[PDB]
Amino acid sequence: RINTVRGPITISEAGFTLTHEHICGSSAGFLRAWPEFFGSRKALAEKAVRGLRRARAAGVRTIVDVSTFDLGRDVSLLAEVSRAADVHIVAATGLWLDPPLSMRLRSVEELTQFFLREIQYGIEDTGIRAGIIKVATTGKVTPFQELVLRAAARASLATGVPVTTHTAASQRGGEQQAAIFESEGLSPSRVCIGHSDATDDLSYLTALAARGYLIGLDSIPHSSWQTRALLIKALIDQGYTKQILVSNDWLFGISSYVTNIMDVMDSVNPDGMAFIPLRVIPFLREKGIPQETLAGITVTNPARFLSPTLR
Amino acid sequence: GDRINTVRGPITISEAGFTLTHEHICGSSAGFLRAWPEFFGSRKALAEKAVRGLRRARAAGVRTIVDVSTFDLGRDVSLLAEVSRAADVHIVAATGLWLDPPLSMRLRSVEELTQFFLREIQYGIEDTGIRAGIIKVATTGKVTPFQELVLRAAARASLATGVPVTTHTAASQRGGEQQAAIFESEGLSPSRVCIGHSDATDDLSYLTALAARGYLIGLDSIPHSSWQTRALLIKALIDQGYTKQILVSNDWLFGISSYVTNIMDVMDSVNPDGMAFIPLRVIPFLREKGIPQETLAGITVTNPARFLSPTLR
Ligand SMILES: C[As](C)(=O)[O-]
Ligand SMILES: C[As](C)(=O)[O-]
Ligand SMILES: [Zn+2]
Ligand SMILES: [Zn+2]
Ligand SMILES: [Zn+2]
Ligand SMILES: [Zn+2]
Repeated sequence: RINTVRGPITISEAGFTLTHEHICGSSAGFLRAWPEFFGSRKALAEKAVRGLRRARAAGVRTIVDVSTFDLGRDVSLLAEVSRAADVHIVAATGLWLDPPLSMRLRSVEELTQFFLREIQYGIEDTGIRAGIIKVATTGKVTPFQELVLRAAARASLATGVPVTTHTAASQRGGEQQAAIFESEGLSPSRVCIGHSDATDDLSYLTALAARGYLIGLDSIPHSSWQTRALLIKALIDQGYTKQILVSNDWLFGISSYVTNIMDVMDSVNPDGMAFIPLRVIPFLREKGIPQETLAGITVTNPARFLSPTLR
Repeated sequence: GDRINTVRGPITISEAGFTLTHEHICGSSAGFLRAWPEFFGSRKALAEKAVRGLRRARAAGVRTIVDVSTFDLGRDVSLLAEVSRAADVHIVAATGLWLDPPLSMRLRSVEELTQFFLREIQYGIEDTGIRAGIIKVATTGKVTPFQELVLRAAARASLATGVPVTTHTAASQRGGEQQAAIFESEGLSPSRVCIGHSDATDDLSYLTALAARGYLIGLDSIPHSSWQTRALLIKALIDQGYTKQILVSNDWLFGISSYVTNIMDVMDSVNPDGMAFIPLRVIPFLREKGIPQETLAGITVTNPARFLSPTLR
């Protein structure tokens, strides 16, 4: 079973799953302290419901919201929009790139307890449990980020829940993440190295895939997008279809960036979270990729990844 | 004009009584108490500790505390309301920003920040209806560009609503002089501003010069030191004729996550009196050095009341 914001589901219920998405990119406490920044909480929720309904009509059945504490995750909002759009949402623990002081000063042992409580007990007082652990690094990995990665590995080893990462692919950041995870005894099959579509260095991706890591080609419309999409085909052609995860990395509201960035983004990708099913899938089909392989990438791979496993 | 917002609603300035103008229920980070209450043992344990502590402060004469925890210090106004009601002590809540703004704050303009502070003063904090009665700002050494936006936004909010501004400084950096310059460039009256953490210095020339301009001087961290040296600064400002410019506090807290683990237990074994330190240890010390009872009531009652009353607009 996979934990979602509406409770547990069987792996067969997950269906076509976008593995790296956000309802809202924000900061801890921000949505509740200043909802007017998004027009209103209601306006944000309604936009997300329409957006999720549009993705559902394009075949999407589940999204993984990889918003951590410090991205302002509001699981109550996730549960509301999930119920109204009839789209499953898996919530995340972990930490991204904006930890406040109360996180930054914690030891690896303390961070492990925090990630564990969000997986095993629930997020805040909601009873909603995280189904994935999201971490992020820059450069060669800062000392704090190393603590985060180790705590994520320890939480994953105790629960079977997978780890997914933010990298700078241009700096081949997955290599240092992989080294830390393997030092902790974490199986690569529990790890998605994310934002991997932001490089043209195929040798970097193939080597990670050959070690058993999942490759998150998760930011396709942030681009040319066809060039990014072709990395999918390249990994298929090398026989690493089982290692591929695809997503949009879209959002319905953003406060952790310049004002009005959401409008720019929406104008550049009007499909929003429907961009993968509406544009990328047809493109890959037009390039000769068969249905069975596209369904394995978008249904089978996410199911294997999210299903809690210690084998 | 004569009413101030507290976490239990509007009150008249007569009810504030003995007021500690820089305190905290909990020193934390946005969202942190709600996401990780076990860090404090539990939310209930933290509330109970605050209630026990505030009740000793009430016994010793405290009627009002100003919790200057901002959004980014993890202010939880619902917690403040719960402990204020159970301890039966007035708590004034703060808006503003301290030293740990998240990206969603750090990327905002002065106009946006002004709107945020105005929302917390004029409409309420989150969905609680509880309005802030003071604006808390913080700078480090030289004001950074973002801190200057925060100070201007604070000045603009203060001028639109009349609520005062209270600052965090490094007094060993004379931080108040650069904060004052910004505030005055915005047309903000020094009588609306408390330059806080001013007891951490020995530079009486710095303190007296700010007082002479009409600023409130926040001698707000007495028990953090010897404390006697810090307390004697109150007397020094009295002796120079600036009784009406002094504000005294403990800058205490009942839980702390914005520091290394176990700092709370060390602070508590150092100052067992908590927020009762001012009324219990410092007030008799000053009277012992010969300061009239009436001067001390002016400092602990009249000075905060004039400070907190929304003034001008
Ligand atoms: C741009 As992101 C790290 O919020 O997916
Ligand atoms: C508790 As503080 C560091 O604003 O004095
Ligand atoms: Zn990312
Ligand atoms: Zn993302
Ligand atoms: Zn301070
Ligand atoms: Zn303080």
